[PDB]
Amino acid sequence: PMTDISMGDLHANALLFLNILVRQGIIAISPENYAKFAEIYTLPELQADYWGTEAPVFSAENKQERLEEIKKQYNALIAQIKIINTKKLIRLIGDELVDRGVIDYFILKLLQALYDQGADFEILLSNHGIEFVEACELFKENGNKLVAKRLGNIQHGNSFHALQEAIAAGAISNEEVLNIYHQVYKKHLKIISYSLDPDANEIKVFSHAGIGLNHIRGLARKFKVPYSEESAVDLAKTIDAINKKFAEKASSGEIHTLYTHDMMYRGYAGEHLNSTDEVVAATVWGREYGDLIRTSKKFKITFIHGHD
Repeated sequence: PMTDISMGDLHANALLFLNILVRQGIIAISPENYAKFAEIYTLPELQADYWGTEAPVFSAENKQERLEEIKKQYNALIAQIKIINTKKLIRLIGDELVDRGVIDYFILKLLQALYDQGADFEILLSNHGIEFVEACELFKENGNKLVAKRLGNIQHGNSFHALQEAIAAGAISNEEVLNIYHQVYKKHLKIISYSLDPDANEIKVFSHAGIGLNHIRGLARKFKVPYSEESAVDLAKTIDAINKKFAEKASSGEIHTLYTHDMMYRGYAGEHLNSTDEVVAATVWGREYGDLIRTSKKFKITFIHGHD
């Protein structure tokens, strides 16, 4: 009923996420419940780098009790949030999980409420989000635990560490997290996305990091779909095909097969990722994939992405 919502990198800040959803007319929440939400979000016992590296709650003898009381009240607030706009599209440019914010549980519950009440949203694949994907996809492999040791070496994921510790303390269940992963999170994931104006032969391409047409061509090759750039409409059709193949990988629990960990170390380090098999790593890290192509004579394009 207005322009698409495009959110910057949230860094797992659930209150920032809430604020945008309220200010953009997606959700209604009372002022008193908003204040309760902000209070829970900034509880000293949940803040890392406050009295130690760890949030105080995780060194407390009664950590389970503390976390249970926070969790039940948090979920009571979620249950009082109403989605009031199901037509406005919400695009998350990424970093909604596994990042500097307090705990991934908070944004996971928000995503679940958005989905359950019919909001339209999409999540652009990021290096942070990919660690959550891998942890969930390899849950059984890792002995029924959410872990991602090698990916955790290249980025700070306080909010995911807090999730792991809360699960270890018995306050949050693997089954709840995994249900949200499979039922909510993974089917709203896109590698790249777009807004298309067919009459103007113009397209806006959205991605977590800086890419060009060369990345999209590499992705079409990686997923074995035809690449066409004969028009803005044709490029949109190509992007649809790329995301359809990606969703099949999401469904089979095989997103983690689209990269190797050496690609992610070199991605973090800032290197070129020019080999065809590295194109997913090159896209999420915004690294060189051959010559960067940002103009076509056959249509107008603007690229929209986050920064670092």
